[PDB]
Amino acid sequence: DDMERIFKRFDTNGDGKISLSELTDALRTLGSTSADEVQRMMAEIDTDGDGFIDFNEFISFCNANPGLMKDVAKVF
Amino acid sequence: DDMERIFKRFDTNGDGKISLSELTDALRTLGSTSADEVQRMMAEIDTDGDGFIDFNEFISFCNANPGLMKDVAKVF
Ligand SMILES: [Ca+2]
Ligand SMILES: [Ca+2]
Ligand SMILES: [Ca+2]
Ligand SMILES: [Ca+2]
Repeated sequence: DDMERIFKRFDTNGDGKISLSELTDALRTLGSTSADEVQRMMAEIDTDGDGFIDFNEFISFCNANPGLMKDVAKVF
Repeated sequence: DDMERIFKRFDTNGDGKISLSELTDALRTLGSTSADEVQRMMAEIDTDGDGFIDFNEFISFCNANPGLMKDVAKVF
Protein backbone atom coordinates (compact mmCIF):
# COMPACT_ATOMS: atom_id res chain seq x y z
CA ASP A 1 0.00 0.00 0.00
CA ASP A 2 3.11 2.14 -0.39
CA MET A 3 1.59 4.06 -3.32
CA GLU A 4 -1.45 5.09 -1.28
CA ARG A 5 0.84 6.07 1.59
CA ILE A 6 2.98 8.21 -0.72
CA PHE A 7 -0.17 9.86 -2.08
CA LYS A 8 -1.21 10.63 1.49
CA ARG A 9 2.16 12.30 2.08
CA PHE A 10 1.55 14.56 -0.94
CA ASP A 11 -2.12 15.27 -0.17
CA THR A 12 -1.57 17.56 2.83
CA ASN A 13 -5.21 18.43 3.54
CA GLY A 14 -6.36 14.92 2.67
CA ASP A 15 -9.14 16.07 0.33
CA GLY A 16 -8.28 13.42 -2.25
CA LYS A 17 -6.43 15.64 -4.69
CA ILE A 18 -2.90 16.99 -4.98
CA SER A 19 -2.85 20.74 -5.58
CA LEU A 20 -0.15 22.96 -7.05
CA SER A 21 0.95 24.14 -3.62
CA GLU A 22 0.96 20.55 -2.34
CA LEU A 23 3.00 19.27 -5.29
CA THR A 24 5.46 22.15 -5.00
CA ASP A 25 5.83 21.57 -1.26
CA ALA A 26 6.42 17.85 -1.83
CA LEU A 27 9.13 18.60 -4.40
CA ARG A 28 10.76 20.96 -1.89
CA THR A 29 11.20 17.93 0.38
CA LEU A 30 12.71 15.81 -2.39
CA GLY A 31 15.35 18.47 -2.86
CA SER A 32 16.34 18.44 0.82
CA THR A 33 17.42 14.79 0.85
CA SER A 34 20.24 13.41 2.98
CA ALA A 35 23.47 12.10 1.50
CA ASP A 36 22.39 8.52 2.15
CA GLU A 37 19.01 9.02 0.45
CA VAL A 38 20.89 10.29 -2.61
CA GLN A 39 23.15 7.24 -2.46
CA ARG A 40 20.07 5.01 -2.41
CA MET A 41 18.76 6.76 -5.52
CA MET A 42 22.16 6.33 -7.18
CA ALA A 43 22.08 2.58 -6.45
CA GLU A 44 18.74 2.30 -8.25
CA ILE A 45 19.99 3.78 -11.53
CA ASP A 46 23.68 2.80 -11.46
CA THR A 47 23.25 -0.64 -13.05
CA ASP A 48 26.93 -1.25 -13.85
CA GLY A 49 27.88 -0.34 -10.29
CA ASP A 50 30.70 2.13 -10.92
CA GLY A 51 29.17 4.78 -8.66
CA PHE A 52 28.13 7.13 -11.46
CA ILE A 53 25.22 7.42 -13.87
CA ASP A 54 26.44 7.25 -17.47
CA PHE A 55 24.33 8.11 -20.50
CA ASN A 56 23.44 4.48 -21.22
CA GLU A 57 22.08 4.12 -17.70
CA PHE A 58 20.22 7.43 -17.94
CA ILE A 59 18.58 6.39 -21.22
CA SER A 60 17.62 2.99 -19.80
CA PHE A 61 16.06 4.64 -16.76
CA CYS A 62 14.17 7.08 -18.98
CA ASN A 63 12.86 4.24 -21.16
CA ALA A 64 11.56 2.45 -18.05
CA ASN A 65 10.17 5.70 -16.63
CA PRO A 66 8.63 7.75 -19.48
CA GLY A 67 7.33 10.21 -16.91
CA LEU A 68 10.84 11.44 -16.17
CA MET A 69 11.21 13.19 -19.52
CA LYS A 70 7.51 13.75 -20.26
CA ASP A 71 6.49 15.05 -16.83
CA VAL A 72 9.30 15.69 -14.35
CA ALA A 73 11.77 17.21 -16.83
CA LYS A 74 9.17 19.82 -17.82
CA VAL A 75 10.21 21.36 -14.51
CA PHE A 76 13.78 22.20 -15.53
CA ASP B 1 16.42 16.24 -27.29
CA ASP B 2 15.59 17.01 -23.67
CA MET B 3 17.25 13.75 -22.55
CA GLU B 4 20.72 14.72 -23.73
CA ARG B 5 20.01 18.31 -22.66
CA ILE B 6 19.01 17.33 -19.12
CA PHE B 7 21.92 14.90 -18.78
CA LYS B 8 24.39 17.58 -19.87
CA ARG B 9 22.88 20.19 -17.56
CA PHE B 10 23.69 18.10 -14.53
CA ASP B 11 26.99 16.58 -15.66
CA THR B 12 28.82 19.54 -14.10
CA ASN B 13 32.39 18.56 -15.00
CA GLY B 14 31.45 17.23 -18.43
CA ASP B 15 33.11 13.84 -18.03
CA GLY B 16 30.06 12.08 -19.45
CA LYS B 17 28.77 10.67 -16.17
CA ILE B 18 26.69 11.91 -13.24
CA SER B 19 28.45 11.67 -9.87
CA LEU B 20 26.91 11.57 -6.41
CA SER B 21 27.51 15.30 -5.94
CA GLU B 22 26.08 16.07 -9.37
CA LEU B 23 23.00 13.97 -8.64
CA THR B 24 22.64 15.77 -5.32
CA ASP B 25 22.68 19.11 -7.14
CA ALA B 26 20.08 17.88 -9.65
CA LEU B 27 17.80 16.92 -6.76
CA ARG B 28 18.32 20.28 -5.04
CA THR B 29 17.48 22.01 -8.32
CA LEU B 30 14.25 20.06 -8.63
CA GLY B 31 13.55 21.03 -5.04
CA SER B 32 13.94 24.77 -5.68
CA THR B 33 11.57 24.68 -8.65
CA SER B 34 9.14 27.60 -9.00
CA ALA B 35 5.40 26.91 -8.92
CA ASP B 36 5.36 28.14 -12.53
CA GLU B 37 7.67 25.32 -13.60
CA VAL B 38 5.89 22.89 -11.30
CA GLN B 39 2.68 23.80 -13.09
CA ARG B 40 4.01 22.34 -16.34
CA MET B 41 4.76 19.05 -14.59
CA MET B 42 1.33 19.10 -12.96
CA ALA B 43 -0.39 19.70 -16.30
CA GLU B 44 1.27 16.58 -17.74
CA ILE B 45 0.07 14.36 -14.88
CA ASP B 46 -3.30 16.11 -14.53
CA THR B 47 -5.11 14.10 -17.22
CA ASP B 48 -8.56 15.70 -16.86
CA GLY B 49 -7.12 19.20 -16.52
CA ASP B 50 -9.07 20.26 -13.43
CA GLY B 51 -5.95 21.82 -11.90
CA PHE B 52 -5.37 18.98 -9.46
CA ILE B 53 -3.92 15.46 -9.46
CA ASP B 54 -6.44 12.96 -8.09
CA PHE B 55 -5.41 9.52 -6.86
CA ASN B 56 -6.39 7.88 -10.16
CA GLU B 57 -4.01 10.18 -12.05
CA PHE B 58 -1.34 9.71 -9.38
CA ILE B 59 -1.70 5.92 -9.63
CA SER B 60 -1.35 5.98 -13.42
CA PHE B 61 1.87 7.95 -13.10
CA CYS B 62 3.21 5.52 -10.47
CA ASN B 63 2.40 2.46 -12.55
CA ALA B 64 4.19 3.84 -15.59
CA ASN B 65 7.22 4.91 -13.56
CA PRO B 66 8.26 2.18 -11.09
CA GLY B 67 11.77 3.57 -11.01
CA LEU B 68 10.78 7.11 -10.11
CA MET B 69 8.44 5.81 -7.43
CA LYS B 70 11.31 3.81 -5.92
CA ASP B 71 13.35 7.02 -5.71
CA VAL B 72 10.39 8.83 -4.16
CA ALA B 73 10.02 6.07 -1.58
CA LYS B 74 13.59 6.84 -0.52
CA VAL B 75 12.11 10.10 0.76
CA PHE B 76 8.36 9.55 1.20
CA1 LIG C 1 -5.10 18.10 -1.30
CA1 LIG D 1 27.16 3.49 -13.66
CA1 LIG E 1 30.25 14.37 -14.20
CA1 LIG F 1 -7.01 16.06 -12.36
